[PDB]
Amino acid sequence: PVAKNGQLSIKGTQLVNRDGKAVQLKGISSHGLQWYGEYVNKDSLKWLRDDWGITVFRAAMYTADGGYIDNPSVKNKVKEAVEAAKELGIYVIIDWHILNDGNPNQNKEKAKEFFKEMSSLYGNTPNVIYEIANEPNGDVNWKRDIKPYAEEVISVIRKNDPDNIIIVGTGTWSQDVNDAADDQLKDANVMYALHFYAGTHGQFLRDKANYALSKGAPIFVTEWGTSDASGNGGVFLDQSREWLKYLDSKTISWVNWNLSDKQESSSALKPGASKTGGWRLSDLSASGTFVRENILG
Repeated sequence: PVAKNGQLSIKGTQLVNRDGKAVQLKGISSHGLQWYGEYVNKDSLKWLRDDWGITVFRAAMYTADGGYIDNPSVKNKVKEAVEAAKELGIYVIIDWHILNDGNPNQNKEKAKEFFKEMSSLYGNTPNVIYEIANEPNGDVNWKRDIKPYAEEVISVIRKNDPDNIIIVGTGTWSQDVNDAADDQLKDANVMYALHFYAGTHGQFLRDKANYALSKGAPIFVTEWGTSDASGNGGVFLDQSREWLKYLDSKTISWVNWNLSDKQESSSALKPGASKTGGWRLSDLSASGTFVRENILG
């Protein structure tokens, strides 16, 4: 809804629009663009905007696993997704989707080059949200590994884009927002990622988030699923409601994982569902049906 909200900014912990009103963005993430980028096009995004009401779309560009590092032509899919979002007036998250490569320092030079290119192209576009490191994991912690990565990537972005929102992943697959909160970045327009799976993470993770907010650290849910953390194991609707009620209570934006026909509980679509949208309810999974309901409201 950027044609409505325009330039985003941060008031305290609260994401606000260009009028200065609080906004809660809701949407869905691609699966890895090198495998399911076939579902990410102007058509499908327009159908998501119109039929699901998404106000944000996430372009999950894996670095490892046949992603950008081995095949950088996938960056054309991210550009495709950003141009679709500009046409359609929705926010787009450019997600440098580290995972197997758990320390963001591992692909740091390529990250900085990639974000220099994206910020250069899209830096004066209000649609764009940068996610610089999906899920730091392994022996990887905030003060030692992630913050100093973040500073370097943020300096390069800010040369081209002084004001769009940058979201920074946190330790333990973006759970340890408490540690970021203890040693925050100075950037005015920075938020910290939190990720949960309704089948796995309960109150300890909410506690961490409330603690981070209490320190003034903004939180954005760039990825959450209705399944357990493997992305499979069925759909946990009661826990997913509990979690969404918690995010509503703090007005926290969220993006569900994932838009694809991957045969696991967390995929939104059944196999055979159109790459260009127009899905009926009977074309959506249990998870997709629930998610679309909650994006609509």
